[PDB]
Amino acid sequence: MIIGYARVSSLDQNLERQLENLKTFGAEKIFTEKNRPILQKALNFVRMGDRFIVESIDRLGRNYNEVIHTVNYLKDKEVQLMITSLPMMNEVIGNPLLDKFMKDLIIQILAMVSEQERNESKRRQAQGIQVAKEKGVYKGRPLLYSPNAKDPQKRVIYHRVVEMLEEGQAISKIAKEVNITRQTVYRIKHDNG
Amino acid sequence: MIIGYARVSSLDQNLERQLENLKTFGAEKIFTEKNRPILQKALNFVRMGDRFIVESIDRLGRNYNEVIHTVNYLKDKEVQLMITSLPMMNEVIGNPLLDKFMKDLIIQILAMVSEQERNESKQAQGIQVAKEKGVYKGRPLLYSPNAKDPQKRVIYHRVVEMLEEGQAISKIAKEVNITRQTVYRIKHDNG
Amino acid sequence: MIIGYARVSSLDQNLERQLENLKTFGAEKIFTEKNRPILQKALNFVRMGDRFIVESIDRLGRNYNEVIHTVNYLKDKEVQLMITSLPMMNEVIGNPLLDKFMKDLIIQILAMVSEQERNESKRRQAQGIQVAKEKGVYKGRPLLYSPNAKDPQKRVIYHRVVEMLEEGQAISKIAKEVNITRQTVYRIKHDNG
Amino acid sequence: MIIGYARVSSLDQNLERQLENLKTFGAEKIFTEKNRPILQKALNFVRMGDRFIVESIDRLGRNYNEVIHTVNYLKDKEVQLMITSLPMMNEVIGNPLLDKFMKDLIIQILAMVSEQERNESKQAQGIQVAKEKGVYKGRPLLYSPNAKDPQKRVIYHRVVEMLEEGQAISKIAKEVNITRQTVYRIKHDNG
DNA sequence: AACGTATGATTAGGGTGTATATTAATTTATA
DNA sequence: TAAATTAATATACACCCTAATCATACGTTTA
DNA sequence: AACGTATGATTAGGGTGTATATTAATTTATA
DNA sequence: TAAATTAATATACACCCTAATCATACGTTTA
Repeated sequence: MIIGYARVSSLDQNLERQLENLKTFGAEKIFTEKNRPILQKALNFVRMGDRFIVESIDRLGRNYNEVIHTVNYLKDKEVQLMITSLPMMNEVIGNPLLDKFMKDLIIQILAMVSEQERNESKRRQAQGIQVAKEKGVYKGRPLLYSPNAKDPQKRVIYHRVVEMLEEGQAISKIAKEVNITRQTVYRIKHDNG
Repeated sequence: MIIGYARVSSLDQNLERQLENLKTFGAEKIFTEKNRPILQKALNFVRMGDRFIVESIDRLGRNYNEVIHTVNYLKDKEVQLMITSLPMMNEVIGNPLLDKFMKDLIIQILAMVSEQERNESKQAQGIQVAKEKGVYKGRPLLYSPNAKDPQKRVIYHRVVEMLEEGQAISKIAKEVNITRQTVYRIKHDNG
Repeated sequence: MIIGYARVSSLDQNLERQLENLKTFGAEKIFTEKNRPILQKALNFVRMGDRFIVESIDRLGRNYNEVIHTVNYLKDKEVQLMITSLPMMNEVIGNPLLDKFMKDLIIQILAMVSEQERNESKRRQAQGIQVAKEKGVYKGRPLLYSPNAKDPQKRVIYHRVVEMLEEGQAISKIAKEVNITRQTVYRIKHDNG
Repeated sequence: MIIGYARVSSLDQNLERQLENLKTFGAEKIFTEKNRPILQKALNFVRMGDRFIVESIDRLGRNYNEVIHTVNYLKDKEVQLMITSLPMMNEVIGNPLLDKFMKDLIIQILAMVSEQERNESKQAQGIQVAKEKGVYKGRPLLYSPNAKDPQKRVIYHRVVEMLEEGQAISKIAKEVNITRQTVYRIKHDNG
């Protein structure tokens, strides 16, 4: 049993035409939406063997995700899905594959879209990083002990290290006195000049 | 003639694999994107009878509306479109009648999604017919040439200069005591 | 009528002795504190002509400020105040004029004390400033436009001024362009080197 | 012999006025404080029979207990004490019986006030018989020699050094990323 | 018009104290 | 553990110092 | 013992995006 | 005034980059 479903788009307020359209494709019974509850009602009405007709994909849901649900539904209840606006929906519909086909493809595409958004986050991040990484921004860790250094205290330490170098102290002593690695002290040394 | 087209996603930098996968589907000749000009080149290369292969919808355009253009292009030049991840496309392929259909469908689905994502984040284009055709509403730019306080003006410029100089956002912000979000704003706006 | 008032100090818990002591000076009726409400009671009891006896100043209040109140009270109701611990206290109040006296002096002193704490604030402050002012710390206003300068933006401005100087632009133009005084620009000039 | 003693209060820097104000009461010889050593000097100068003049109680000591000492001293050496802002004292100094009395009284009043102000703010002296005669309670000094983290030790010292060098508190704080109160703590503790 | 140079006011960057509610680190009582 | 106890920190309130700047003005020299 | 010099791990100072509740500044509707 | 509307700011959440440092070890040279 052929079933239609219409719902006036706020940009396309005409109804009647839409209706006629539907019948023009066989719509025997037609639900009309005044949350879209009617829709659900219609979907519950149809069953294996019937054909559900609508003018355009978007009439199957307020957002893509929902469309998926809708289509899925029909797919399981094994109801033919027919969409008016599609050129040649007519000659093709008679193809043994087209149904299963159209249904799946729609789902796919759509899903391939959601998991594009669920990553819009990182994507733009990774996108930005890369751009930067190209500009030569990421430069590892900056000196932890040296003037300018973030933490003012380390600045103090840095200086004392130096002072202790001019004072001619011994590396080992410097290290222990400032709780630093020898290597590090050396770095401060061959760095000072 | 089977033709592939690859372009490394910033999140998926591997290339080689992508390549092989293309060949795995028949790609004889393969164009690689290093604006996406290569793409346009590949599209011009193909012609009635060939098959254009790609890994995923998005490789056909930076934004959906471009994809539409792409797909539409192929549809008219009558080139088979094949997407590595919507494998079933394989079937219908080879029956000139159904091929159109797919494209046609692919289009509608996308064209639709182009709203559900376009009617959500509403806009630096309304500042060319409201501020360039009258007087703009809301607070005025604090940092930009013209700006009331001359010093801000100076700052604005330095921000820019530092952008061309390719400096990092964070550094700019701190150097000018501004928010990143603001520097951003100065960025998008410059153009 | 001679009236005494006792209240055991937590450091001096003996009572009885204190009592005797009071009587030893004439206490006919004696109030004993077990907020110090009894005290207020006793104070209300006395009247012009009576003598209020206590062992020590502090028995007149929980803090100096209160003692003042107490004493002031007695002074107005014209009640003789006597304090035991004072050497020659009798020899003293055996004169009628040494009453007015003691009362006033106490008040004075005490007041001259509160008005010492009332300023303990500014005192230590002014005290500290001075020390510093001596150490040569206070150094006026530091440069507003120059590298290092507090506000990063002005730092930016400073530089641009310079740049515009090397670029050989004119003072006046610099000034207007950076919303600064000529004098100031000159300062930046006659400074750079 | 009438003797005065002046010392400019940091809140009342005028000197000269204070001086005359002393002479206005008879001050023949006047000692001026530039620890208060002059004061002690003046006190040693006076002899039974003389009168010691000062503007206000507080000029007799840095803290109350010292005043007591001062007053007591004068009381024994039998020197008249006369305080400028408690003018009514003049009415009586003549007679030595009322003189003692006043002092005696002045003492009690003060001795008293010495509690109402001593039993309120409850101490860097209990760290010489608890931490220098056992083990100290509470958190350990974070900045001080001995301190666990060696770097902290280094900082501590620099704070000190900067104190002797006579630097300003605020600067010290910022330079060592410490709180002012903390720097204070290091100050009072040093000695 | 810019430049060069003054002069009295206002000022922003720096200072001096004090005090309280929190969050550390330790030793020392319970349960 | 759960106290008890003392160090730091984070914040506020209150108000002090003083050379840079600002606002101004006024001859003189460059455009 | 220090010095001189390596080598693999961990890391702290720097980065990249995004998003929300507030507090600015303006123009533009009311009442 | 009271909206309405757009700029900045102040903060958080999420997670990426990478040369200094740390921890280590191991011959060699100074005390």
